[PDB]
Amino acid sequence: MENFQKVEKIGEGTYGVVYKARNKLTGEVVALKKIRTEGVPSTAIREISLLKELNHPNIVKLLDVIHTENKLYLVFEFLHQDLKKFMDASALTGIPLPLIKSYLFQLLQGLAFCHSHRVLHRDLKPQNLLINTEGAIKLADFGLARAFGVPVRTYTHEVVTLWYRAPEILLGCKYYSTAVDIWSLGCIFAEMVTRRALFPGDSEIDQLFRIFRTLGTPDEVVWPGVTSMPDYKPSFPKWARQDFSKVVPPLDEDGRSLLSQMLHYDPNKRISAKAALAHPFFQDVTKPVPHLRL
Ligand SMILES: NC(=O)c1cc([N+](=O)[O-])ccc1NCc1ccc(S(N)(=O)=O)cc1
Repeated sequence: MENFQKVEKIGEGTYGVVYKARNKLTGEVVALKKIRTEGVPSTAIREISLLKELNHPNIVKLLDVIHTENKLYLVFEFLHQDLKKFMDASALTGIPLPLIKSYLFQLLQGLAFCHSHRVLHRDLKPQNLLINTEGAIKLADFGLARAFGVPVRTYTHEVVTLWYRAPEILLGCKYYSTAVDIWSLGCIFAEMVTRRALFPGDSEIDQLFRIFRTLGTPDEVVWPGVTSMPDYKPSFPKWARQDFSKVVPPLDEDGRSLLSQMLHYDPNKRISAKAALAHPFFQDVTKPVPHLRL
């Protein structure tokens, strides 16, 4: 629209295409997301509108929600790179542990803030974690999932990544809790450390079984209530749990301890963002400057 100036097509997300754009009057450079199909549910507009007040240094700011011409555009603060691209760029050498720790700590502060305001992300992945030259990392798209359900293909035939999905979602639990975000962040923490996705499933059952093959097939002992979950099948193969020392080497025991608490099967036992911030792993946390080529 005439209020902007499409610089580039940042890409295509699970909701629609995103453009980098400049406000013609303010000169502000922003990310503009064109949301995907009828008359835009009023329920969704109120929900989304509430997110304009969810402001925190580690949350990508939602600047405006435009519902005009019966269309919905979300205007977000712009950051130049995402964690998926940074991890790929850092693949040869790996992201230094101090920076992995800083990013994890900042992401947990972001989740702690959102969760205390009863807002869930539900679809965290490296691509929606944005970084800047100052060493900051921010969570993008918080709250969009609620009042927008779970999609299999973005807006036009594009495979939804299941790699970071918590087991309770995969087993059909309808009532997601803040624990799903801690699970996703744990998967991302492991990926930053090993430089390979932890559970790269290519189907819902492949995702579940990859989790079971690593963490053991869950049972009533470790996860009370699991055998009564909607999609649980007594026929699931029974795999033994592997040791974390083989899962994310050469991460130290502080890191393995924290990761193990972020990947507990029982969402009720899984560590909260607030409690994770107090974990000994963060005793020596700092805020390094990443090497960014833009
Ligand atoms: N708020 C955002 O800034 C931003 C928003 C979305 N989004 O809504 O889907 C995606 C990436 C973003 N930044 C990271 C980003 C920006 C530009 C490139 S590009 N076009 O130079 O490759 C890549 C990644």
